Order: sequence, then structure tokens, then C-alpha cells
Amino acid sequence: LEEAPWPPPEGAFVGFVLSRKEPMWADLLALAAARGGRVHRAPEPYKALRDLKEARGLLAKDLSVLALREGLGLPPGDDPMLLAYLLDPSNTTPEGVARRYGGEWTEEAGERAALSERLFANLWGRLEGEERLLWLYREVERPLSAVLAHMEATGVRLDVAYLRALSLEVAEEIARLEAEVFRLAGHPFNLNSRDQLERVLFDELGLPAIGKTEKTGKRSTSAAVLEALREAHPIVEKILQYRELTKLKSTYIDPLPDLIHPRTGRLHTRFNQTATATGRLSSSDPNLQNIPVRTPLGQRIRRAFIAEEGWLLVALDYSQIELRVLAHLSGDENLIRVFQEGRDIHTETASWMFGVPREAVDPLMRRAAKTINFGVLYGMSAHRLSQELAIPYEEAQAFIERYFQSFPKVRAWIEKTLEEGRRRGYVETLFGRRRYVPDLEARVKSVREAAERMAFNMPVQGTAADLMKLAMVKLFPRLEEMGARMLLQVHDELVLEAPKERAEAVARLAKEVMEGVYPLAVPLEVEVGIGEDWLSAKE
DNA sequence: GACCACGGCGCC
DNA sequence: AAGGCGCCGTGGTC
Ligand SMILES: CC1(C)C=C(C#Cc2cn([C@H]3C[C@H](O)[C@@H](COP(=O)(O)OP(=O)(O)OP(=O)(O)O)O3)c(=O)[nH]c2=O)C(C)(C)N1O
Ligand SMILES: [Mg+2]
Ligand SMILES: [Mg+2]
Repeated sequence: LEEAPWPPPEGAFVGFVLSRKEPMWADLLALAAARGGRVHRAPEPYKALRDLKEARGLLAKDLSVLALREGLGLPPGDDPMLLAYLLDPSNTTPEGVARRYGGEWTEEAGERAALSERLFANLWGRLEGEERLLWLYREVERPLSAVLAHMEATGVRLDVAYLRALSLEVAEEIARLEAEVFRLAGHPFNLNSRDQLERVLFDELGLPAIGKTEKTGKRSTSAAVLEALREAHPIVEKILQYRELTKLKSTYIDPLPDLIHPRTGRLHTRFNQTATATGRLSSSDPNLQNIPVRTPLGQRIRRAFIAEEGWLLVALDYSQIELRVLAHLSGDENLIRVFQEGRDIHTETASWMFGVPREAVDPLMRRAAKTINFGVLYGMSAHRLSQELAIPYEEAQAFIERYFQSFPKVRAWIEKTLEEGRRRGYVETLFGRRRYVPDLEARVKSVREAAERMAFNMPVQGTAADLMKLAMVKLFPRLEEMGARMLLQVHDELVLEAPKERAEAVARLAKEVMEGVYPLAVPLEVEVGIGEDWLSAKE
């Protein structure tokens, strides 16, 4: 409350105002610090950064990232957002956390510093009692924020000249597709407008509508509808292709080259640390956790992500991670037995599906099986199965049934997990990360059963996220020792960059750290690839 | 301009 | 009604 001259005493909390939300791109407008009942406003923010030992307060990682951009090794420390998010993962914004735990998120640095201190006191008290949440804070989230700050500030190289050239190629293909669509429709229209497309497909052409949209009840034109309609009229396939090319061009090919930072010549995402219900990170501005890889054009975009000249990318991927976690949480003996004997479930399902042997399973088979074991696992109705393979029932009941007959303890674990969630109001990961799911007790079946699929999924997806975050915290100092860089995390994958002659040693070490992160009832196995670009590194 | 809801869709 | 995200264009408001 009392104005004191900059600089603040050790241990102060910082408030700061940025000209924009992305710290790699922002001007530091103001900087203050609060300790006891004094607030210190720095006359020259940038200068003032130099006097700090660490960035401590709301959104600390943001300031640390900016400091790193200016060549200061200023790490983030305590952040009330991380405390709030461990207490309840619905705590995602400083606005929400302040309203809930005792202040108001304003636009003034001194008020943000004082808010940071107050909220930290109140949240610390709430979190002190909780051994496992405290453990997650001090051993996972708080150090992870320093790791993320360095990843953000470091960035990842992009082959711009390559993408500009790809843009023109795809633009000309898009022209061929839309002209062909307009010819079949008998007139031009805005093919990007799904309202205009709806009228053309179902009113002008005689195509049958298959589904309706959720909020406004229009006849849907989604890929799923179109796919069911593909053999009904030639325009449909053209539209599917048009949709793919314009999606990839508008979201990746065109924007990415314009996001290259002028000082680094790289792409700098944001790793949002308090943004998901399950404990996963999210990525934005740009999102680098959803770069294409599935289709041919998608792979071509993936190739644009490259190593520094003289370095290589190293991509590490936990194998069947959520199934391994499921084996451990449930203690199902058959499941555990599959991984203990180095077997592959996705492969075996692909086998089963395509009428093929284990030894023969195109990777496209596997990828198809992947979202089927996960789909089924997480409450996919026998119904929607029908429209993944073919004719039910008992072809779908007995598929979802054989699935659970194989691993009976899983059903038990699910019911057990739901029951505890109803009584306690929350579920939790292996490490005690929790998610409150109040709708487990809803008296409307569709709402309640949606709640249930969210609830029993969280311990599985959340444990895998705990495991990866813990692996990042352990791995990071080893990397800097070896002169390598951690660049990206994509949920259960890590992408590193290393000097060519160190690349294999780094891969090898990183793989071992990730597999031994926290021994379970089943081994964790990590596939690793090395390449000059992200695509070739994932093999 | 900036923002919104919606439908749609990229990845894990 | 598989789970978890963030981003895009359209159509419209302000
Ligand atoms: C876009 C792309 C390529 C990605 C897809 C997906 C997905 C999905 C991923 N996951 C969850 C569960 C997973 O454990 C964890 C990580 O998932 P992957 O690494 O892709 O699998 P996994 O590690 O099991 O096996 P590998 O041995 O790595 O192969 O995240 C899901 O719950 N649903 C999915 O559809 C599908 C198949 C839809 N795709 O076409
Ligand atoms: Mg994986
Ligand atoms: Mg993966």
C-alpha cells in the first residue's frame, strides 16, 4: 500500500503490464513489486528487470520469457496461478482466480504485484495441507515453468521459403477444385460458407441430409456427412479435397511464415500451464501441438519444421502411453501382461480389423485402430462404432465386448473410479492431480453420462501428462549439460534439437530419462527418431 | 477495426 | 453421445 523506491527487497512479488499477451512479442510497459505492505514501481521497467533474482507472482513465466528474450537469465518462481490450478483445474485465468481467492485483476503493475502477494498467501494456506498437491507443485509444476520459459524463448526454426512456394502450389490446386465444384453446382458461390454449401447440396442438388448441427440445427456439411455422401454425387469428393487444402493453407501454410520473430528467426509458441481440465499443457499463438502429419499435404507442412544449420531434431514419443497407464491404474493382469511381453495392442486391433495377420499391418491400419481402442475405451457408443467399421450389432457390441472381456479389471476400475468421484466430487491421477466433476450426480442421463466419460478419462490422460511433465523436469538440466535444447512438447512427445555429432548421444540419454521417469507395473517404452526436419525425425 | 457464436477441423 | 485442446472463415453485432 505504501510507495517505496525501486528496487524491492528480495522475495517480493512482481506485477507487470505488457503491450500484448505474447511475451516474446510484447513491450514491457510497467513493472512493480510488492512485499509486506510496500509496493515498488520501477521508473524504467527494462532496467528494473536487471535487479531481480527471479520472477515471482501471477504469470511469472510470461515475464521470465520476456527477460530471456532480452538476454537475462531470469527464471520464474512461485506463481499463484499454479497453486490455484492444482487446487482446481477450472482455475485457468488470473481474472477468475482473483475473483475467487481475493482480489481483482486490473491493468496496473503495482496492483498486480500486490494482488500476486495476497493471492499467494491465501492459496498457499489452502494448498499447504494437501501433501500430494504440494508435491506436484514443488516437484513438477514450479520447476516445469522454468523449463517452459526456456522452450518458449528458444523457439523452433521454420523453412519459410519452402512454405511460400508450397502456398502457391496449393493455391492453384484450390482453384482447380473450386472451379470444378462450381461447374457441378451449375454456378459459383462462396465455398467457404457452410450455409451456402448446405443450400447447394441439400436444396439445389437432391442430396439427402444425414445429420443436424448442435446449436442452430442446420443440416450439417461436416467431413463425416460428406464421407457418407461421397458416392452419391461427384461434387462431394471435390468438396472434401477443397476442405482439406483450404484448412491446411489458411491455418498453417499462410500464417506460420508471418509469425517468425525478427531477432531469432524462429517460431515461438506459448505453453499454457493452467489451461486444461486434465493436467495437459496447451499450446497457442501459434498452436504448435496441432501441426499436420496425417495426409500427404500435411506431411509436406510438417517438413517445414527444421533444425538449426549443423544441428538435428530429435523426436521422442511414449509408445501406447495411455494404455500403459491404464494397465497400471487398473491393475488388469492381461493388459499388464501385454506390455510386459513387449506386445502391441493397436497393431493387434488393426490386425483384427483389416482381416490381416499380425506380421502385416500397414501403418495406416494401425492409425485407424488407434482411435478405435481409445474410442471404445472412452465410451464410444456401440452405435458410432457401426460407422467406423461396418454392420453391427454384435459386430459392434461384441467388439466393444470382446474388448472388455479381454481386460475385465478395466471395467471394474472405471466403475470404482466413478463411484469415488460421486462421493468425493472429484477424480485424480496417479499423483493426486484432481478434477472436480459435479455432473456425476446429474439427474439427466445424457448430462450425467457425459460427465462420467470426462471423469474416468481424466486419471488416464492426466497421469500420462504428469509423467511427461516429470520427464521434462528431469531431462532439462541433463540437456543443457550436453549443449542440447528442448524445443516442443506435444502431450506424449518431446522434440529436442542437438548438434549433429551429439544427436545420437542426446537421443539415447533422453530416451532413458523418459522411460525411467517413474516405474510402473508395466514398462514405459519410448520411440525415438533423428532427422533434419520434424517429419523425418518422427521416421 | 475488434469481438462473438457457430460449425468445422488440425493434433495428441 | 469416446476424452483433451486451439484456430479458421462466415455471418453478424458494436
Ligand atoms: C492425428 C493422429 C495421427 C493422432 C491420432 C490420435 C490420437 C489420440 C490420442 N489419444 C491419447 C491416447 C494416446 O495414448 C495419447 C497419445 O496418442 P498417440 O501417441 O497418437 O497414440 P499412442 O501413444 O497410444 O500409440 P503410439 O505407440 O504412440 O503410436 O493421447 C486419444 O485419447 N485419442 C486419440 O485419438 C489419430 C490416430 C486420430 N491420428 O490420425
Ligand atoms: Mg505415443
Ligand atoms: Mg505422438
